[PDB]
Amino acid sequence: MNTPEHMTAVVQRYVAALNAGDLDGIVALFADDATVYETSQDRTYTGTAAIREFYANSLKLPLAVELTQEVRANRNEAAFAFTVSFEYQGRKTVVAPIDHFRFNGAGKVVSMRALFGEKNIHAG
Ligand SMILES: C[C@H](CCC(=O)O)[C@H]1CC[C@H]2[C@@H]3CC[C@@H]4C[C@H](O)CC[C@]4(C)[C@H]3C[C@H](O)[C@]12C
Repeated sequence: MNTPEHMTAVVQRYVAALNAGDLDGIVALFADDATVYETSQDRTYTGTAAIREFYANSLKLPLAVELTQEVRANRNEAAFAFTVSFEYQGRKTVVAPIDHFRFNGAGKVVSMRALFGEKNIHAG
């Protein structure tokens, strides 16, 4: 089962888990054979182990994450605008991505795509 209210809740849980460095909580949102794609290095992580390794690397620094607009959710997809704030290269940094989730019929994320460019990196 997969509704727009459920997909919105999942986006909220994802943001909350990033904020809490809750690695198990992040990975639990994904299907066993899900893909995560990140535009920065143009890499695709397929399946639980690769996804967990990606988020473990991504949590090495404490993250402050928040939605900056309403989630867009319909049928089997959700997209959202947000910020990730952290200390990097000795300065506070804010990255403003848009992510897209596709869900399977069971309400698990089967595909994730994260998109941000150089112009979406901001000093603190
Ligand atoms: C985890 C978020 C967002 C994940 C998502 O898009 O949903 C992303 C957004 C910005 C990303 C960081 C930007 C700077 C760094 C780039 C490195 O080469 C890998 C580690 C760092 C520290 C990255 C870690 C991680 O990948 C972040 C914090």
